[PDB]
Amino acid sequence: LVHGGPCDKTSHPYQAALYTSGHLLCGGVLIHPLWVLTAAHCKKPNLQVFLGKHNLGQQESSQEQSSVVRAVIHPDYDAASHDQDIMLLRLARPAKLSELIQPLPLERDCSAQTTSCHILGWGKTADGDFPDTIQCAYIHLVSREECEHAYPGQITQNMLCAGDEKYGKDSCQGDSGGPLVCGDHLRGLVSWGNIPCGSKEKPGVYTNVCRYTNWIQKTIQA
Repeated sequence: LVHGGPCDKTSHPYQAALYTSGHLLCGGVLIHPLWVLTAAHCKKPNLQVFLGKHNLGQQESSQEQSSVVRAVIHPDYDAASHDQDIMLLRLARPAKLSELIQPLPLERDCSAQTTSCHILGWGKTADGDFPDTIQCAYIHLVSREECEHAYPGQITQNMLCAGDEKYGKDSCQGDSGGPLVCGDHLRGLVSWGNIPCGSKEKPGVYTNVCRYTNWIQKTIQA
């Protein structure tokens, strides 16, 4: 993510790192000891999940690694439009919760009043490189009508937009599937956005997690 800075060590216990072939692919969000939520476009064979991470290159006492035994892509995911960009990853064993590994509760209210949010991830930073330390930035939700104005014909009710008019703080490549946290609830998942990354003019676009309460509950409880 661009124009942010390193997160506080204790402030992101729900952040997941998704790896393939030993390298970062995407972010994700622990929402249940057995399940990580992420973007459908992060689907690849052989996903590996790391919980409790802060610095990717360090072997950290708090980290847990888990293979993914099932990846449930939303049935209505449309890769071409990025609509319904959400997927559930079943962990091979329940995460062992701690101060540094905790689920994040979902925002169930699509009309929730908190409009200032945090985004987090190990995606590309403003220098064009990938960071070792997880990055954080504070941004603000943008109305449907304003975001539709930025991306005509491309925004659905399953998307939520957020950005920063002053510095352009924004998610970027490698942040997909990571969390947009508003009022200490999961409000969105990093999905897509402008090229170059940077939200001064066009906001970042996030999967609208409040729309997926029923499917998530059904999938976890099966």
